Amino acid sequence: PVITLPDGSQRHYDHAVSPMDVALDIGPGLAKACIAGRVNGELVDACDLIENDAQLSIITAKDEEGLEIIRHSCAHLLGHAIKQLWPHTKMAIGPVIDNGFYYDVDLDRTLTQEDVEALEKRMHELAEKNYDVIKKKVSWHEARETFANRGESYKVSILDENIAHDDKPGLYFHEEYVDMCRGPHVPNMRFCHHFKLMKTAGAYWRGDSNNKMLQRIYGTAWADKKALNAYLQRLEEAAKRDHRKIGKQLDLYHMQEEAPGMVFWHNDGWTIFRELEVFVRSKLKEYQYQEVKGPFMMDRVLWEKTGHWDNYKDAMFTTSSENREYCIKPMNCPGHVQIFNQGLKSYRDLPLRMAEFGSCHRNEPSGSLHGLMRVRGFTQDDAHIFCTEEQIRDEVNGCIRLVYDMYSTFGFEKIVVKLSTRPEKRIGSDEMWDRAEADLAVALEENNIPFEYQLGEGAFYGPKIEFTLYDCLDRAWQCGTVQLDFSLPSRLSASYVGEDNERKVPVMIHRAILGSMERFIGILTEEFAGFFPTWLAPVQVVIMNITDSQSEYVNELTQKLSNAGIRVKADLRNEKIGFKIREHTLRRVPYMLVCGDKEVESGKVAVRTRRGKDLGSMDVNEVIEKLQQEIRSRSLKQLEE
RNA sequence: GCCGAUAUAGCUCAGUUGGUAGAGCAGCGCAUUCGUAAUGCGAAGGUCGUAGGUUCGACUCCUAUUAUCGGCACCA
Ligand SMILES: Nc1ncnc2c1ncn2[C@@H]1O[C@H](COP(=O)(O)O)[C@@H](O)[C@H]1O
Ligand SMILES: [Zn+2]
Repeated sequence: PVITLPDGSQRHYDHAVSPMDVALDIGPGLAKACIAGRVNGELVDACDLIENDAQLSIITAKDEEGLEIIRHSCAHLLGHAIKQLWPHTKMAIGPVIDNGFYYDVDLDRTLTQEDVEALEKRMHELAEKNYDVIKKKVSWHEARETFANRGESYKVSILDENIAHDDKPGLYFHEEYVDMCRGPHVPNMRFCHHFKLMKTAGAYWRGDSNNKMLQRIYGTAWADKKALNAYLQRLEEAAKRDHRKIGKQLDLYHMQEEAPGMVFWHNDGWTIFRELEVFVRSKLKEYQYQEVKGPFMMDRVLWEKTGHWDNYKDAMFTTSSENREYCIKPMNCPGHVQIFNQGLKSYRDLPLRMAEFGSCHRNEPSGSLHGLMRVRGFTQDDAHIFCTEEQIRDEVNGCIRLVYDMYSTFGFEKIVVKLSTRPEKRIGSDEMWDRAEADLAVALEENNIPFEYQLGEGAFYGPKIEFTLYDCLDRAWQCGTVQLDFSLPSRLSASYVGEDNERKVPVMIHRAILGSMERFIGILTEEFAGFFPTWLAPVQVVIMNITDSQSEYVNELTQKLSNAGIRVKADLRNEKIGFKIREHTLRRVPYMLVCGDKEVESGKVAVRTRRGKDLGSMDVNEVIEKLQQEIRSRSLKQLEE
C-alpha cells in the first residue's frame, strides 16, 4: 500500500506492513521509540497490518497518546503481578484515567498498605524484565473460553453483555497473564518503568450501590522519572492550597462533631462572605432583580405538591409541632412562588426576577461531606425568573451573561459547561422536554459557549446548564446553574393574566450564579491559595510601629484609614518589626504600613506588599486613594504590580 | 450510605514494640524599645475522640460509636 508520512513523504510497499515495520524502514531509532501508530486517524497497536493506503504516524512517548498507552499497559502490568501474588484475584475493569490508571479487583482479602507496597514491588520487577506484550485477535468464543477457564467471572460478564457476540476481541499477553480490552497497548515493557501505586478504595461493580463493592487500586505512570517526580511534587504543592488548611490557618471558620457539615463562620471568614454578599448585590441591581427572604421551614405539603417530597424525603430534614409537619427548606423555589402568588399578576409584570441569599439544609450522605465544598447547610445565591415563553430566550441569555460576568471578576480560566438532558424519572411531556432542552442549547450556541451534553442529569422537572469550577486537585464542583421549568409553577398554582384576560401559568427559570456561598469561598480560597484580592481580604492593612515612640502616631494613622473604609488593624506589640512582618505576611495581609521615627513627624508611611516588595515610603492620603481604588474595582493585583 | 484508614496539648508531630504521655511553636511570667519573614531565660500544660471490654498493667489490644481523610455511590 502507499503510506503517507507527517511530512507528506510517501513510501510504497507491495504487501501489508505494520507501523512497526514502517518504523524500522524509516530508521532504527524511530523504530525503537514506537509504542503504537495512528493510521488514517485511528490508534492501533504497532503490530497491526496496514492493508491499504493510509496516512501514518508513529506514537512515541513524546505523544500525549503514548502516555495514555503506557498508563493503560501499566494497568495490565498490575493485573499481571496482582495475579502472581494472590492468584484468586478476579480482574474487573482497569482503565486509564487522568494522571494514571486504576484497576477494580475482586479479592476476598482486604489489601493492606503493606500489600499494595508488595504489589508495586513485584510490579516494578516484571516491568524491568522488559518483556514483550503480545496481541492475538480471536473469536468471541475462545476469548470467552479463555476467561471462563481462567476463572475471570467479570471478564465474562463484560464479554457476554458488553461485546458484540460476533467479534474478534483482541487478547493481550503479558507472559502468563491475559487481559482483553481495546485501545492500543505497549510493544514491550521497556516503556513502563516510571510508575507508583497511590491510594486504594471500594468501588461498586458497574457503578450500582446494590452491586458488590470491589477494591480499586490507583496508580500514576509517566514516560520519564522527571515527569513522575514533578507530579508528586505538584501533589505536595497542591496540599498547601487546600481550603480546609488555609481555612484553619487563617481562622476563617470551623466545624464540629455536634453539627456535622455546618459551618461556624469566624469573624474573618464572615468578612469574606459578607463581601461576596455585597458584590452579588451590586450585580443583582444591574441585571435588575428584587431581593426577598422567605421562612426556613414550611408545611410539608408544599414539597408534596411539587414532587420533591417523594423523590427526596430521605435527604430532607423535617420538624413537627403538635398540629403540623414542617420541612427545613432544601431550596427556595416553593417560597418564592408563594411570594409570586401574592397579588394578581398581569403579563405586564413579567419577566419578574426574584432573588434570595437563601439558607438551604439537605441531609447529605455522611460520606460525602467535604470542607466548605459539600456541606449540610449552605446559602444559595439563587433567583427565580417568572416569565412568558416568548421571553425565555432573552432571559436565559441574561443568565448566561451574568455568569461569565461574575466569574470574570475572579479571573477563573477553567469553566466547563454541561447540558443535563431529561432524567429517566421525570414529570412533563416529551414535547415539553424537547422545547426546554432546545431552548437552553440554543441560548448556549447564541452565546458561543462550547459544551457537552450530559445525558441523564437534569432535575425531574427540567433540563439544566451546569457551570462547573475546579479545585486544588482539579476535582469538579458544580457552581452556577440554569434550569428551565415548565412544570412546577403550575403544581404550585402560580399564574398571571394575559392580554385576552385569560390565566396563564408562567415559565419559571431557576438560576444560581455562585452556587452556594460556602462552596464558592471554598473555591476562591484554593484559587488564590489564601492570597485574597484586597477587596476580599479579611484584613487589608496592618500598620505597625517600631517602638512606643511611633505608637500614638500609628493609632491616629490607622484611625484615619478606618474612617476611610479600609479594614485595618494596628500592630503595636512590643516585638521586633521583623517578627511582626513575618506574622502578617504569613497571615496574608495585603499591605503592611511601617512607622519608624523617620516617618512619625515626617508625614509619610513605609509601604510594603505581602508578596514582599518594599514600595518605599509614600504619602498617607495617597495610599488611601490608591487602596479605595483597588478595592472599588475589585482588582486581582495589588499596588504597582 | 459503602470500602479502607485515621483521631494524642491551641497548632504541627513523637510515643502506632503492653511496663508512669514528650517534643518544637503558641500561651503564661521576667528581661528585651528593636528599621522589613521567627529576641533571650524561666515555670507550667493534655490523660490520649467517646463508651464499653480483655489484661497484673492499656495511649498501645478488642468491641461499639461519632467525626474526619481517600475514593465509590448520591448531589432538587
Ligand atoms: N450540599 C451542598 N453544599 C454546598 N453547596 C451545594 C450543595 N448542594 C448544592 N450546592 C450548590 O448550590 C447549587 C445549586 O444546587 P441545586 O439547588 O441542587 O441545583 C449547586 O450548583 C452548588 O453550587
Ligand atoms: Zn429553584
